[PDB]
Amino acid sequence: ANATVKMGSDSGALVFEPSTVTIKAGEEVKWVNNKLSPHNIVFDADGVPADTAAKLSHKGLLFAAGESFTSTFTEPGTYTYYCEPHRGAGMVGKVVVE
Amino acid sequence: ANATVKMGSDSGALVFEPSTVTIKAGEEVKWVNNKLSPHNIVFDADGVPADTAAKLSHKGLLFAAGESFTSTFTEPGTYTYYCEPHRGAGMVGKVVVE
Ligand SMILES: [Cu+2]
Ligand SMILES: [Cu+2]
Repeated sequence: ANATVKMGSDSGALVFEPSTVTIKAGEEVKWVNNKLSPHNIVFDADGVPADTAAKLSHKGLLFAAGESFTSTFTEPGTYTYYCEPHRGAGMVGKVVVE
Repeated sequence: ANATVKMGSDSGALVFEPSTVTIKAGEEVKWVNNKLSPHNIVFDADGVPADTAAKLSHKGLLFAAGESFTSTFTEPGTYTYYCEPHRGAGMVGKVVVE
């Protein structure tokens, strides 16, 4: 089903919650800015086509709570991503499209 | 309701079809690359906050048919936009959020 991922947990941690989501090809994932802004979504290119990873990324930073970004995943695969400003804190995620 | 806008008409014209869509605040619009690529979505900032217009834009160019971009409009207003490479051809659109 379509998935919603919180950027910054309710418990106040620099994480994507849930960190791993599984969807069906053709579905979308919406990231909603929650706590400890700012955040962004950058997909790494290992295991998936470099250009697809780029098209799925949203490099602009989100500041206000409730702001969101949506990406539609039409091709099956394992897409790992991260929040640039919080990479050191380990704010990483994964989307499995089947 | 959620709206889908074709970038490049079935009749083979450099236009957004439908050029004007009306949605309810909170809903989203999905632009799907159809014909005469490439295309992108850039919202102009007159009548709406400059930063909101930027957050709604998708500057990257789409080439393959079926590729898409999604933007969620949570704030009411009239958002006019255009396709950068086809501005001269008059490829412009409008989203009315109520
Ligand atoms: Cu972050
Ligand atoms: Cu165009």
